[PDB]
Amino acid sequence: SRFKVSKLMAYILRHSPWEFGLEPDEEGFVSIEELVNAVRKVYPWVTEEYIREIVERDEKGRYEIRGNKIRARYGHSYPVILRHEEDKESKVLYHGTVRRNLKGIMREGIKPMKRQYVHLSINYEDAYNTGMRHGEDVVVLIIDAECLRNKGYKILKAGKKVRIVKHVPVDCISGIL
Ligand SMILES: Nc1ncnc2c1ncn2[C@@H]1O[C@H](COP(=O)(O)O)[C@@H](O)[C@H]1OP(=O)(O)O
Ligand SMILES: [Cl-]
Ligand SMILES: [Cl-]
Ligand SMILES: [K+]
Ligand SMILES: [K+]
Ligand SMILES: [K+]
Ligand SMILES: [K+]
Ligand SMILES: [K+]
Ligand SMILES: [K+]
Repeated sequence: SRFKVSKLMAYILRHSPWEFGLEPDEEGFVSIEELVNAVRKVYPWVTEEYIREIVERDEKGRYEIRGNKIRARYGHSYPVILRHEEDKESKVLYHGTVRRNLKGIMREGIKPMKRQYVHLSINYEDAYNTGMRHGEDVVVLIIDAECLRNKGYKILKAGKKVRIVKHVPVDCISGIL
């Protein structure tokens, strides 16, 4: 199914490409032809046309293809430089987290998990669902994106709803939901 093959694609492209004999470049891209060969180790019926279709139909914009290169647009656990197009229009973004993190966030802002980027969403519901990954007692921070930009932080369009930024200072957090 597209779900099973996309879940593997995301694991290879975000977390363990070397296990599959792939070497990402500095921007996270691998050969899409080599990716097909890697995925066929698990799902031998997959084709390049199928992987391209998964990319086109993905509801979050998880993937990006340029020529023969494919990458995950976000969520890597290894170093990548992601020169995505800047989100210049959003005025408010959201960050889902768990209540036990409020004390540190209100002291030093939102920090990336050594991940280079903090993840935000244009939608409250998506941020809530992301926060659920770290526990049950989820809260959603309202982020003043214009304030963020004014401080010099570039906010990048990483997915259809996901936005990435280096750091969110405390004074850019306008509310808790
Ligand atoms: N259809 C999918 N294709 C690729 N990755 C997926 C898919 N659904 C969930 N994932 C990923 O599995 C992890 C667990 O997700 P969840 O908590 O929603 O179950 C997330 O990294 C999530 O990435 P993503 O944030 O892009 O959905
Ligand atoms: Cl909590
Ligand atoms: Cl999110
Ligand atoms: K490659
Ligand atoms: K094909
Ligand atoms: K998908
Ligand atoms: K990648
Ligand atoms: K979030
Ligand atoms: K920006």
